[PDB]
Amino acid sequence: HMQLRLYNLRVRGLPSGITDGYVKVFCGSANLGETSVNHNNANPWWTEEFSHFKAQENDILRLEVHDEDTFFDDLLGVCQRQIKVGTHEHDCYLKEGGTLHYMYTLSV
Repeated sequence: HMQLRLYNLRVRGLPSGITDGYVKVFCGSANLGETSVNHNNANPWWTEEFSHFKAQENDILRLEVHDEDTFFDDLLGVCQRQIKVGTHEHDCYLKEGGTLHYMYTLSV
């Protein structure tokens, strides 16, 4: 078992009333959680970090960026990546436009 730390989530260029963004985080089949909604912000960053203490190399880190609304949330983009030991900076392109940038560390 290893520790995954997902952190430094930020997006630039979210749809624009203006996007109410949040991020969903999965590690393999574990739903690690979601950020809070960063309201009325095309370029949010989140303070949230996510850790999973049962991670293993090659697990699939999946990030979804959503736009929150009253009845239905809108999926803005999905990224999938096999996690590798060490610290990594990555970009995730959102189909609907915009880029989610994030870092992760897989350790132990």
